[PDB]
Amino acid sequence: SHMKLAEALLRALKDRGAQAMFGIPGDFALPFFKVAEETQILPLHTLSHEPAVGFAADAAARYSSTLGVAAVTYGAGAFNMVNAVAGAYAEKSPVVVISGAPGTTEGNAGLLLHHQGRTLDTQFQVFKEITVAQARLDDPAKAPAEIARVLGAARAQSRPVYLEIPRNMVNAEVEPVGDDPAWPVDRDALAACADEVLAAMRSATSPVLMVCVEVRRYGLEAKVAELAQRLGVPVVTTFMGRGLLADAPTPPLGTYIGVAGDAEITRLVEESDGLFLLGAILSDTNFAVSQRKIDLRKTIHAFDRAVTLGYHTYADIPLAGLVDALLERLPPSDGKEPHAYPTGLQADGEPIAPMDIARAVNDRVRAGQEPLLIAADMGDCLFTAMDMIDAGLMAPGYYAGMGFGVPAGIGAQCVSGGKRILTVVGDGAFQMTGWELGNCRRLGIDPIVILFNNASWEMLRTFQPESAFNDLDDWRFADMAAGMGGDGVRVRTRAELKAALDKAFATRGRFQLIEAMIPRGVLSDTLARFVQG
Amino acid sequence: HMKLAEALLRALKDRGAQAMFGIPGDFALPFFKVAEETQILPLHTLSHEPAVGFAADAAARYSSTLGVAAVTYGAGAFNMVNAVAGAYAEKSPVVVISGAPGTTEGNAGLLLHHQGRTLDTQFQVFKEITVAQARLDDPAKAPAEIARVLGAARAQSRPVYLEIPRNMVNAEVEPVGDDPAWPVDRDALAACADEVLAAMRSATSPVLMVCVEVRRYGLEAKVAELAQRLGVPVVTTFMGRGLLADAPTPPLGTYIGVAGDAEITRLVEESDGLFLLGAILSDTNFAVSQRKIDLRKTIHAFDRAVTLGYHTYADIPLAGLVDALLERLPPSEPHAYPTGLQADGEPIAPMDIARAVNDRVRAGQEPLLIAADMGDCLFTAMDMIDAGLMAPGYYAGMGFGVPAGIGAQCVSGGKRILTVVGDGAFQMTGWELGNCRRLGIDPIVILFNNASWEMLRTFQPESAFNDLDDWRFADMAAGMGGDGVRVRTRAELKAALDKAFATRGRFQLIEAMIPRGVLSDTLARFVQGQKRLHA
Amino acid sequence: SHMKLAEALLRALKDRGAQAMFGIPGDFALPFFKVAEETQILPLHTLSHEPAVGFAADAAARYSSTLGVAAVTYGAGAFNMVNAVAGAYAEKSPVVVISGAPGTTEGNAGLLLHHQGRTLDTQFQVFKEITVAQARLDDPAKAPAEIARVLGAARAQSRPVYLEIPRNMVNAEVEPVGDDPAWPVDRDALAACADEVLAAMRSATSPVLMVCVEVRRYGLEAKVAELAQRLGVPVVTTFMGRGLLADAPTPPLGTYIGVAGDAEITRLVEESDGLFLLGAILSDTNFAVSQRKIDLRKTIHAFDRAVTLGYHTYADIPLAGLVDALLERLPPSDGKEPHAYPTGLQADGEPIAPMDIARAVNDRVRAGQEPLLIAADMGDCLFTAMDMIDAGLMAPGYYAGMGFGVPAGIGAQCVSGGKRILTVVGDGAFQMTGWELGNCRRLGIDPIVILFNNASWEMLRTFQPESAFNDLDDWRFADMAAGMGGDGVRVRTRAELKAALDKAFATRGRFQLIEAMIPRGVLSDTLARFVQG
Ligand SMILES: Cc1ncc(Cc2csc(CCOP(=O)(O)OP(=O)(O)O)c2C)c(N)n1
Ligand SMILES: Cc1ncc(Cc2csc(CCOP(=O)(O)OP(=O)(O)O)c2C)c(N)n1
Ligand SMILES: Cc1ncc(Cc2csc(CCOP(=O)(O)OP(=O)(O)O)c2C)c(N)n1
Ligand SMILES: O=C(O)C(=O)CCCc1ccccc1
Ligand SMILES: O=C(O)C(=O)CCCc1ccccc1
Ligand SMILES: O=C(O)C(=O)CCCc1ccccc1
Ligand SMILES: O=C(O)C(=O)CCCc1ccccc1
Ligand SMILES: O=C(O)C(=O)CCCc1ccccc1
Ligand SMILES: O=C(O)C(=O)CCCc1ccccc1
Ligand SMILES: [Mg+2]
Ligand SMILES: [Mg+2]
Ligand SMILES: [Mg+2]
Repeated sequence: SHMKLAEALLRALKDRGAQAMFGIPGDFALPFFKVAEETQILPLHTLSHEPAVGFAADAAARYSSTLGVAAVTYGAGAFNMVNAVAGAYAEKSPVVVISGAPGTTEGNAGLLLHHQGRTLDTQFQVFKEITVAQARLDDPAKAPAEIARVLGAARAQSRPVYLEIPRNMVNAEVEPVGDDPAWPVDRDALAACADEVLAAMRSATSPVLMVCVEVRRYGLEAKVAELAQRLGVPVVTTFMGRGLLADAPTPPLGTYIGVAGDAEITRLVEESDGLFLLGAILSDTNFAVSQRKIDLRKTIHAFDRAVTLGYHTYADIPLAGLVDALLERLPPSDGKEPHAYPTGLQADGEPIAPMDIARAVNDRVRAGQEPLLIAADMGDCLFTAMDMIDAGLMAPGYYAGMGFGVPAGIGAQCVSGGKRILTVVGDGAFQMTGWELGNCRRLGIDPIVILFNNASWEMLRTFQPESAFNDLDDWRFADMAAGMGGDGVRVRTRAELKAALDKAFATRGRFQLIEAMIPRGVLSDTLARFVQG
Repeated sequence: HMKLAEALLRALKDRGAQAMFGIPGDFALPFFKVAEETQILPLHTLSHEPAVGFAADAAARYSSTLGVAAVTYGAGAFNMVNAVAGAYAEKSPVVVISGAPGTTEGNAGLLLHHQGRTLDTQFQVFKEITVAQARLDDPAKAPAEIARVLGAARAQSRPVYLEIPRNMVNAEVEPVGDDPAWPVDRDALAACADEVLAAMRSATSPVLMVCVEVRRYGLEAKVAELAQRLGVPVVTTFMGRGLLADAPTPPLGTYIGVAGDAEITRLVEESDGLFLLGAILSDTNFAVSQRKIDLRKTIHAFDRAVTLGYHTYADIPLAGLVDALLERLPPSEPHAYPTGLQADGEPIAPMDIARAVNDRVRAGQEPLLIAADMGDCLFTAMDMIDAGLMAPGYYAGMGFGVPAGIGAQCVSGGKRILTVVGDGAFQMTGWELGNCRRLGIDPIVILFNNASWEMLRTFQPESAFNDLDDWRFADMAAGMGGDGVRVRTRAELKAALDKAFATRGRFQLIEAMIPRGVLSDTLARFVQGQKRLHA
Repeated sequence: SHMKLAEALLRALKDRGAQAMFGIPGDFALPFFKVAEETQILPLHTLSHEPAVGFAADAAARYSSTLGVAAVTYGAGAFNMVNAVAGAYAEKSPVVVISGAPGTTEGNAGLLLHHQGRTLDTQFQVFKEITVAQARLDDPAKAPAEIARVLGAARAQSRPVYLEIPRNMVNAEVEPVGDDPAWPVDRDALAACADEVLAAMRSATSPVLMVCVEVRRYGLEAKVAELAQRLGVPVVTTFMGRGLLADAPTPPLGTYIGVAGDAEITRLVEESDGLFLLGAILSDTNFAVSQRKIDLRKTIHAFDRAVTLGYHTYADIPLAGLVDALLERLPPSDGKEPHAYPTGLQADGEPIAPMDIARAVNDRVRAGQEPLLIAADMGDCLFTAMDMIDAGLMAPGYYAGMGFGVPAGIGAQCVSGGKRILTVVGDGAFQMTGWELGNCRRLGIDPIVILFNNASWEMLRTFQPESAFNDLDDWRFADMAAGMGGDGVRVRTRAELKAALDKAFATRGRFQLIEAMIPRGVLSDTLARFVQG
């Protein structure tokens, strides 16, 4: 039994948990989008600009701890997604990039083809720098094995992969795609590693379990919550890891942000003699903000299929394998006070400050509203989100690339089964990708978006306030919402903010944009310290 | 300031280099002129480039320092790729210095003799067989580049490549300073040593297995001391034959699995504390099976790393680990050598040669360092008493033997070298002996002549191509300035060896006629083991 | 119908004209040598050291204008042939390098394998720098096509190629090797090129046809002799091209060597307004010796499948295609005096000088002896050979790598069908590879070798006479000849030289080594000028 290549790929993706395919077509990709649309194997969602295709697919992958799918056309499409994919690579999100391409017999007539780079292979070379595996599906006989190998790499390494499909191969007959190639694990090495880790955590006086991205990438949040419970150790997330263990009976104590975070959490972390960095990205965003210099060599670090502690490394140790191995050595368990969330918004005629937004959101939850998953862009919106009650959070906490927010909220809500997403984004970032909200009506989603409008690239002003180029105009985003099919309202007072948030939650059917005017110079408590240090 | 070429020679001497082996060519004449005129390093010329590399390799192994091989562009350098690949494989810091076109040559629309596809082709090839490279085409950066490159050769103990454009030889530069420092984390080192020491003390039958890095980094005395303080026996790998030759308590023997002494093999393979010190994990050192060694259960220190208990400590120099272990330790039945050569009218077998050599040592002769080529000559040397031994026990490239013996004796301050080599290998590089007179050396060379590539016959006896002609090597010795004698009986063998040892001034070639089909038991069992492995 | 891979390769080589296979085995190459020996598809000739395997195969390829074959083992064998292959690449000789290698399943047991470089692929990477095409025959299904592609490249480009054969693939079943892939030629471009070339040669007042290596590499000597005849133009060879058109009714006028060659030939060449460089290597050895600077841009240059003239280039123009195209535009023809050969040896008690050797050889030919093909090493032996009457000549006239001589003479005589080869070589070069003569008895050849013994690397002394490292000992090569199965005689007087040469020609059955003692400082007329300028 054979099937068409494109159909075999779509089915292989669905078999691996992909829930949708985001994309923007082009002539080279038309045959492929046709198969996607007509077969309906994966729900096809189009967007306006490719960066959003990349971010939405990344968000979908983060939301479901599975493969995200982003389909584009040759050159103009793919090169326009390099930044979003570089970001997914950095934050370990398995985005499957599928690009259309000239057919295997094209480009031999002495003519250059629209969308090609210096050579026809230039695009492939560029994507090799931002993906962990690649394949040009130009040989039907090899396609099934290549798809399995590439998709297998994305799942094992939890990073983007690249598939280039010559258009004349879309309907080529192939055999069904088999299973991912297996990645061997030495059981004796895993046993030794787990034994050493457990002994180190057990000998520490003040052990701390610090969770980061891989914990959700490999679907280990529940097991890790159980591990901490069994070890009797507190859990704190890294900055990038904000949003992890949101459903654990015992939530993490808080998020470590060094001099910019809660003093007690910072103290617990930096003075720990048993700091277990579980699935952590060793980024400046997660650790350069330390008050006391943190000797990374004295921590236990599990990441990228390896575990390092005691100045040595155990290679080929999958995080899931380690977590299971530790749980197997721990009997079931037969507590520090968590960092308090800002609450008590004063809904009066006073101006809006970032913390007021955090209080407004937290107050509704405390009043009975089930928290919403939060999608944050990079800016003070993210540093503010750090003080918000969430049902998970996705943000570019390491790559720090702006534009992520609105498209991520869109991608997440496309696969959320009816659950609304709360998006926080600044005016700078909204000018980049907030416009994608114009697609909500067709996609059938109604995210609530809180836009922090300080008519400025404020994070940059804070870094270098003397400069004038960080000044932005006052765009009337709420006024422009209607043009995009959503409900927009500009709020200037804390009372208007509270009222706005209430109506947005009471109004489904279309995206709700709450444009919160914030004076320049007014920051979140977290961001101030992050720079004031 | 000083001339770039002189600055490099002084930098080499500063690091212990003792000589410069080489063959000139037009692109290298200016460099060879500086070397000859400054006399910073004695300049020894040979006949063919493979020998230049082998000799430089041997000198480096002999003094645990840098070896120096100078050649000309293309025809010189490419002809040394094999010797350098072998030095890389066997961790010998050979500094390859090649002449090259001047920085302003090759721009008149003409291809230059000796160039590869492009002028940079040679450089690209050498990147594959060296750990560091530099084209000294900028006087201002030359001192620092020389320091970086020579520093890498010392730290990694592997060959490096220096390409010197002709017009830069006499360019003015500042003196060369010290090697860049390779930082070592003291906390990591302490933890590494603590784990290793604990593992060795926990074992009921610990074994110290020494290999090349032990000599490369000048650690033989310290390792011998280490074995004594730990109270553990020392055995060498096949490649490591010759190590700890003058230790108060020499190694018990050399591990060769099914091909070596059964007691040594049992000790190694049954050990629950096998410490592979500076060991190359090659098929030659370990595939000689018997009982599969789980390498993951050993302690392996090699290439500036230490692996045990399924994990690795990076950036841990072997020397640092040995010193760290000694700092944690308070001060605190050898395999017999075959003897009794029967000086009679029977034919000569490989073992008879080992008995002849060993009998002399037991009679009072201080052992000589042995230089061996690849062939049954090496497997036979495993049973000889030596004052050290150098052989291509891993790379296994033929031609190493004679040139290595020559290179070693050039830097041995008077000590004579014994070389063992087969007829096949001698046909490749034995001719370099014609350089002995000019070099002022007189090595003793025992040529195993069976008119055959016998090791290959053993692997595939049905083939006719392993049958070689009978070359009269002893008869050709005079033409090269040496004394040769062909021997066929054990009695002639004994007489020739005594005569050779009692005759200085000219190399002594003893051509021992060994019958085809006659091979050392070690080689026979080695090959039989290999055949079953790949069955 | 299928056959074993090794057998298919050997047959593919024979189908392309290969006449023998030179090699030295090793364990990784044993299975392959077994097939070669037992099938006898290609006569198998072994040598002592790999450099000779490379040189002999190169010489065989030059001798028959076909593929040469050199078989070695992994690492120790192959890396030992890099220099000879670099030389074949430089002088455009299609040497097929076949190396044994570990089987496809070896090297996965945690152990390094004897003969490997840094990695198992290190050797392959190195050979890519000195060959025009490569293939590891590790896939039976692809092997036939890969062999055809690689062998096809060697023949089209006339340069070495590399084939790596994992030992477990030697007897793998494969389909027979098909034809070489075709290399397209634009007929309109060839027509335009030929028309322009013909017009330029026709408009020149003093046109000259200068032949070089490609003329024999592509078997065009006879057609090129006819072309010169039809154009009515004199032919001169480049230095590298010495030996070309040896059988043409009208031999070339001589060999161009600038200030070091004949003044009249140098004048004709450098003052030519129609200099056609046919198949020429633009090397310093061929043109840096010019008295008057030669503006290469004003010549017509056909080489590497292209033709350049009038400041422009015609790509993809095969030399054979151009020669045929020119002949097609020239009607059959319905003469300058050649450079005279040195003759009249005075066979007395005087000492030997290089020119005396040239006179001795030339005198026997003039007296009735059919000239012999000459194999020359690099040294004054080559500069002397420039004045010898030959039936072709092979020498490293561009790469200039020593060691070429004896092995080249050996390789050539192995495929010469009984014709003896005359080899000229210096003491320096003989110390490197002259020992290969010990194989003559088993190979069944009896070359005549004239060894120029000046106990010195004289060419280098001439370049820098103040140095002492160019001094060599006096090796008794004639005395060592017997040990190698040949007849050696040392000659010191011109009378002994003449006598020696006569006996050597009268003695077949074993190689004849005539060791001619030459005082240091005594050079060929050609070499002196080559430096004295
Ligand atoms: C794609 C990209 N281009 C530029 C930048 C550099 C940047 C980091 S933060 C910032 C200003 C963001 O202004 P915004 O109004 O969105 O939020 P806020 O600072 O709180 O006022 C910029 C331009 C990044 N990170 N990504
Ligand atoms: C440069 C190179 N080319 C080929 C080979 C392959 C080989 C390994 S063993 C052997 C035969 C050696 O014959 P020899 O007479 O020297 O000693 P013996 O076997 O005891 O009779 C060959 C050709 C190697 N290792 N290196
Ligand atoms: C493989 C290689 N290594 C070094 C060199 C450099 C060289 C070019 S010419 C020469 C001296 C040759 O002495 P020979 O006795 O053979 O003939 P003659 O000069 O007339 O006395 C050398 C060393 C080359 N070209 N190739
Ligand atoms: O579809 C796309 O991606 C395009 O940009 C269309 C560009 C127009 C176009 C140019 C050349 C051939 C076919 C179409
Ligand atoms: O990957 C990120 O963006 C993070 O902040 C880690 C938490 C991700 C996340 C948690 C819960 C639901 C969806 C996503
Ligand atoms: O010295 C060497 O290495 C040689 O090969 C000499 C080749 C002769 C030579 C050719 C072109 C320029 C200069 C010299
Ligand atoms: O490197 C080799 O070839 C070995 O066999 C290891 C021992 C080397 C060696 C020991 C003693 C003196 C000189 C050299
Ligand atoms: O045959 C060759 O090329 C050799 O060098 C033989 C080296 C000895 C050898 C080592 C490891 C496995 C099998 C044999
Ligand atoms: O390729 C070379 O070495 C040359 O000198 C060109 C002539 C080659 C050559 C001519 C005649 C018979 C055999 C070979
Ligand atoms: Mg802003
Ligand atoms: Mg032999
Ligand atoms: Mg000479």
